This record gives sequence, structure tokens and C-alpha cells, in this order.
Amino acid sequence: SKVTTVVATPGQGPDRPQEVSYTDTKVIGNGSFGVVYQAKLCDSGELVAIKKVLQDKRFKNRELQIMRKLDHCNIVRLRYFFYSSVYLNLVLDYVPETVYRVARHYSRAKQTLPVIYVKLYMYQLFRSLAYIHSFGICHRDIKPQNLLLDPDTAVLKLCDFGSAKQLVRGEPNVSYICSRYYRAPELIFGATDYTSSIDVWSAGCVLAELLLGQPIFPGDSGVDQLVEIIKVLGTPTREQIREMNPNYTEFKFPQIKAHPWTKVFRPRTPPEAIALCSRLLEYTPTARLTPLEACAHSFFDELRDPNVKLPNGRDTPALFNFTTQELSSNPPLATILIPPHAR
Amino acid sequence: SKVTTVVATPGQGPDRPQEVSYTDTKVIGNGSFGVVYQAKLCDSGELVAIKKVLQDKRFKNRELQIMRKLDHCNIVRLRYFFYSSVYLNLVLDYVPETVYRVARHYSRAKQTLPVIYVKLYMYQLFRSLAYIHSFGICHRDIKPQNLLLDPDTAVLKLCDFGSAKQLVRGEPNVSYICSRYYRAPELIFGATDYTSSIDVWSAGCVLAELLLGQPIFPGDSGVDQLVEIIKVLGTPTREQIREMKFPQIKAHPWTKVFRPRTPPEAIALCSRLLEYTPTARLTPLEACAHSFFDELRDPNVKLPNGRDTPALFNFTTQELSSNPPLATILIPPHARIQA
Ligand SMILES: O=C1Nc2ccccc2/C1=C1/Nc2ccccc2/C1=N\O
Ligand SMILES: O=C1Nc2ccccc2/C1=C1/Nc2ccccc2/C1=N\O
Repeated sequence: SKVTTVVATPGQGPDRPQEVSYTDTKVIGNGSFGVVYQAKLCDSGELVAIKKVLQDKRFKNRELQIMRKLDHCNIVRLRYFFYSSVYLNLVLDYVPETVYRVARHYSRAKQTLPVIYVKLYMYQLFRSLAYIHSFGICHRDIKPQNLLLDPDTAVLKLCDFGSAKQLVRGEPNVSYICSRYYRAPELIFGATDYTSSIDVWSAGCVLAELLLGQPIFPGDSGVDQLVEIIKVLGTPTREQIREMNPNYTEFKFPQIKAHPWTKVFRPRTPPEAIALCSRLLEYTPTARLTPLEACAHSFFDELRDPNVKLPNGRDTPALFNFTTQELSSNPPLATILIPPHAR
Repeated sequence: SKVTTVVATPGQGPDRPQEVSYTDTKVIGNGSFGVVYQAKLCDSGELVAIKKVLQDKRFKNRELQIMRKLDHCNIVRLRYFFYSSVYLNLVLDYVPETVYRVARHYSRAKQTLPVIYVKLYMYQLFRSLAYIHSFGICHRDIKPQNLLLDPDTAVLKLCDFGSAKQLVRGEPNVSYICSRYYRAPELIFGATDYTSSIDVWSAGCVLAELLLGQPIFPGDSGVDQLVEIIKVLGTPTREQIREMKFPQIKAHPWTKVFRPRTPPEAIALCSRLLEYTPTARLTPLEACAHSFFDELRDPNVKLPNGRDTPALFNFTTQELSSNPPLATILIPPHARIQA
């Protein structure tokens, strides 16, 4: 078949390009950004994904700059990058499924994702967030379609850093990032001074969705979304509104009082799952758990049990190889995060 | 069959309570706002819609206050309102179809609505907007699901004033109103000083959608939406952004957007509605006067089913107030013939 050879620059290390050959190209994803292809490396026979985007030569691609610095087991790895035509081509790890597709399979089969997988996937997402956040980097587009999954190993990898940005105190950021159902209230209210905790709200929406079988805060307009949020969290206090967006414009919302979180999910739902959701989906941004505190939550204790296994009989992926960087926001959590048996 | 009798206040006359009895109730629409039912009046056997929403005792319902003052052939009429349980119930005209349902029928059959209907529906939507805007009222949620249609008469009625508000110069307004695909760029950018022209952008999105067979500016995030907009309008100039980090793609020949044989006037109207600079967009009245609607002003025009078109020229002074001289185009010669 058609073999393409290019001279590409390695994602990490010194800037020393090498000839790379690949074949068996085919589309696997789209979006406004550009196209994602699957390809096979002639050398190793390995499958990789190539994300191709139009690049204005007069400026540095921000996604590329962020990817060159990331190195984590729960984030898709940038293997190489090269230019063609002008297009920037990001050669990344290929993962065969997404949380989006898997949840949809269960959904239209009238089944819910077994909790052991909800635990595994969410724990790995929080690890990836603790890592990028320790560098001040906010993903800003956490949603099921951006959570890659390997069906057999149960490994999850965060992808698509096209909206990612280092958030700096006092510097304004656009409020129009983040996909519909996963946007934190402060973004809906138009704040430009938000923090990385908007990713935590997004992660809480994904957890709730996996437990429920459908999005927890749907709506075609910001108003409709806020109504679904109010039905569950109750009406925001004047103080809470202040904390979300210092410059709120003022709207009249029907004063509704908190709907018992336990009344939200089906009866069999683990109580720890519900408590974690309530600590993630909070109006006050600073009141939400940090990613690391989420990883340490009791909902994930089963993952720390010495004898846990995947339903397919294999062992769980690596869950405890935390680095100092990863733990930097709160070192003492290591006593919970790294169980007695792990190494 | 269960019959409900309530004592209700008339939509607009003097406050003379009336006894209203209805039956055969069923949900025809839902939403975060409140449920809309269809019901049958016992006496005349006529169908009506009942929109029921929770009513706080802190404020009087804004949709209710706005609808008590509206009277127009292209806006659904508030007949009565009454409270129950506390719920506010608005009794309104019933229309059997929506642009949303009609467009979906054609779309999933790989066809587009015949252009004569695009003309009729869009013209009537622009008339309804010229009317509410002449009172400074902005709908703020123009979308296919809020455009009611009568299949046989081709009459269109604007509905759902749950987001509507009188916009006053210098007063801030929330930027989180309006549905996803139909939001003006300035709302996506978070402006709180927008004008009624956000309804015009929304109307342009509906026209483009009816011509195309699918939404013209889809996207799950504001960023994705802006990229689809830029692909068509080109990159906003610094000045345009002011009036309201993306790749500098240029101006896309709107002609490349629609299928071959799409009327050139349809394309020109779309380009004058979907403009970055809000003040640069046509006003509703100017849109009605656009050449894309000339066929509706032809003395011999008929609906495909053979019936005559609905009333299109009975403009009032209020309706024309934003630009009286347009009447020389809006009211065709044959519509001025003496009785
Ligand atoms: O394996 C992958 N590596 C990536 C790196 C960056 C962006 C996407 C991907 C990607 C993807 N893998 C998929 C498997 C099934 C359906 C969609 C995708 C996808 N993308 O839609
Ligand atoms: O006939 C109507 N009068 C209304 C007044 C206010 C709000 C809605 C309506 C309304 C509606 N008519 C419909 C016909 C088919 C599907 C949905 C609707 C609907 N609404 O979804």
C-alpha cells in the first residue's frame, strides 16, 4: 500500500528529527480543529494517531507547545510532529475507544457501566488533571469524547489539548470554551477570572453521567442548563453567585431548594459515588475537591485493594506510580494514594 | 371524559372574569421553563395550548406581562390566564406544527423545503420581530422550535416569550440566553450590552438552515461555533470584534455554501443578516422589504395547495414606526386598491 515517509521531530528530548515511515491511513475523528487519522508505523508495526491542523506559520501552535512538555501514563503521548502541505501533524498514541462510545453502548443496551469501570476511568482522569494542574495548565474541554480508553487494559488517556491554557492569576480568559453540558456555572455566567477548578466541575459531570446513563445537566441554552443545575443544587445564594462571577449581571431565578442528591441516582448507586459527586459539583469553585483529593476519595478505595482485578481477569493498570510533581499540591495525600502493598 | 372549569382573566380586554371549561389534555411540549399542553374547549370544541409554569410570589411573571400587551397576527395570542395548584397557566392559540418538525421531516427524507415556503415563513417571522422590536422588546430565543406553523394556511406564529425582555440602553443583560446554534457572535463573546439585533442573527440562522437542510453554525462549544462562523464570514477584523486567537481564514463565497440553483436573492439576504457588526445587520422591516420576498408581493401569487397567501400587507403605524418610508415597498400597489 501507499507508504509515506517524512522527517519528523521527536515529541520529547532534544530537537533532533528522524526519518519516519507510515502506512494504512484512515480517518477516525473530525471536529472544527481538523482531522485525526490512524496510521501504522512501518518500523514497529505500531498503530498511531495523526492529528492534522492548518498552521499559520507566523505563530507557535499552543497545543504542540503544551504537548511537548507532558509526560504522564494517563495522557496521550506526543510521539512526533512534522509539517506538510501548511499543516502541523501531531503523531500521537492511538487508543481504540472513548468513554463517549462505551457509555453509549451501555446506554442503548439499557445497561449501566459496571461501577468498577466508573471507578477506574474516573480515578485515571483525576490523576491526569492533578498532573496538568500542577503545571498551572487547565484543559478547558473535559468531556466523554476526549477520554480515550483501552477496552482490554482499562487504561484511560486524556486527549485533545486544543483548548488547553496555562491560567495565570489576574489574567483574563475567554468564557466560551468547554462543551455544552460540561461547563461550570461560572463559565455559563460569563466569568473571565475562572481557575482550573472548571475541569473539576466537568469531571463531576462525566461521573454523574456514567452513573445516570445520560447527561446530568442538559439544555440548549445557558438558561436551560442553569435550571437543571438549580433543580439539583438548589438556588445559588447571593454569595455563591459572587464567587462564580464577580461581575454578574443579575437574572431572576425561581428559588428552589436543594434536591436530595441521593434522590438523583438509581437506588442501587453506591453512596460513596453520590458523596463524591456532591463534592465535585459545588457552586463555589474553591469549595470543590482538587483532582488529588478526588483520587484519595473513598469512592476509589476498591482500586487500592491488593486483590482487585479487572472483570476480564487481567490486573488493573498502574495506579500508584505517583511522582513528586504529581503530588506537589498536597504531599501528605501520598499516605492514602500509595497503598501499603504497592510499589 | 374529565372536564375542567376555571375562572380566568381575559388576555387583554377589561378585567371581566370568564368561566372556561376544557378537556382532552395532553403534553405537546416540555422544557426547563414549564410544560405546554394542548386542550379542547368544551363549548366550541376548539383546540388551545396551555403553558403552565411555577409562579413565584416575589415577582409578577415577565412572560405574562409582555404577552398581555401584544396583539399581532404572527404572534400566538394570550386568550386567558389563571392560577392553580402555585402555577400560572397561560391559555394560548394552538398551532399544529413547528418549523423544527417540518424541517426535520424534509431533512431526514433528503429534501429541502420548497422555496416558496421559506419565503412565506421567514417573511412572517420578520414581521413578528418588527412588531415586538418597535416596543423595544427582544425575544432572545429565536429558533425553529419556537416558530409555529399551520400546514394548510401557511401562517407562522412566533411563540414562547419566556426569555423576552425590554432592552434599555445602558442597562446590562445576561449573555447566557438563546439556544446554541442560533446565538449571535456577540453573545458567544459574552457581551451584556447587546441589542435586539441578536434576534435578527437568529432569524438569519433559521433561514440558512431551511435553505441548507441542516444548522449552518453547529458546534458543542462556543469555540467550535465561532470556527464554523469564521469559515463562512471570514476572520473578524479587530474593529468588528470591538463592536461585538482564531486561525485567520478568509471570506467564504456564500455561493459555495448552498446547493446549486439556490436563489441568489436568498444568499444575499443571508449575508445581510449574518454580519459580525450588529448595527450592520438589516432591521426586521428592512428584511421584509428585501428582494428575496418580491414574489410574495406579486398580485397573482398562490400557495401550492391553490389557496391564497395569508394576509401579508396589513401593516400598522406601530409596525412601520422604525422606518415609515418602507411602506412604499412593503404595501404593493394592488394592496392599495380602493374598496
Ligand atoms: O487514538 C487516538 N489518539 C488521539 C490523539 C488526539 C486526538 C484524538 C485521538 C484518538 C482517537 N481514538 C479514537 C477511537 C475511537 C473513536 C474516536 C477516536 C479518537 N479521536 O476521535
Ligand atoms: O400550538 C402551540 N401554542 C403554543 C403557545 C406557547 C408555546 C408553545 C405552543 C404550541 C405548540 N404547538 C405545537 C405543535 C406541534 C409540536 C409542538 C408544539 C408546541 N409547542 O411545543
